[PDB]
Amino acid sequence: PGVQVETISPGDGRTFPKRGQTCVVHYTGMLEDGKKFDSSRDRNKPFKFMLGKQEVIRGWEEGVAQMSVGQRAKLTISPDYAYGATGHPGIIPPHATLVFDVELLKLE
Ligand SMILES: CO[C@H]1C[C@@H](C)C/C(C)=C/[C@@H](CC(C)=O)C(=O)C[C@H](O)[C@@H](C)[C@@H](/C(C)=C/[C@@H]2CC[C@@H](O)[C@H](OC)C2)OC(=O)[C@@H]2CCCCN2C(=O)C(=O)[C@]2(O)O[C@H]1[C@@H](OC)C[C@H]2C
Ligand SMILES: [Cl-]
Ligand SMILES: [Cl-]
Ligand code: NA
Repeated sequence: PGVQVETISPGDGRTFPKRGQTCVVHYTGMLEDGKKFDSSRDRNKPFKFMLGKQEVIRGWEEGVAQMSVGQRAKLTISPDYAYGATGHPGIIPPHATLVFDVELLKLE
């Protein structure tokens, strides 16, 4: 599948992201073996995005939509729902499944 969502700690079970809302998160991005390539946590600054604008990889678009506010989850994202056969220069190899540890902090 494009994304698999595995819950680390539950959310509110009620408030799920909608178009027009700003999702505020912390994340750590890694390969399937846990090797870290990026983290907002390390910058002590949350990351913000919105649905429906093609501004995040599709695995986030579909994974975070399945999370409720407060939830922490592991999103395992297939290459086609991330950087595909190309990868990301300097950061992620070709054909890489990505794992993001994401905390959905709030909707604004
Ligand atoms: C430290 O910078 C990070 C981005 C951010 C914090 C800084 C901004 C606002 C940069 C601007 C620079 C700019 C010129 O606008 C930017 O790139 C914004 C953009 O929306 C990103 C937020 C988005 C992304 C790269 C979308 C692509 C847009 C093009 C489409 O074709 C692509 O489809 C395949 C998808 O990121 C994502 O979807 C995913 C999921 C959310 C968390 C980040 N993501 C990751 O994969 C990471 O962990 C990664 O390390 O995060 C860093 C990132 O640098 C560029 C490389 C990637 C590997
Ligand atoms: Cl935003
Ligand atoms: Cl925006
Ligand atoms: Na943008």
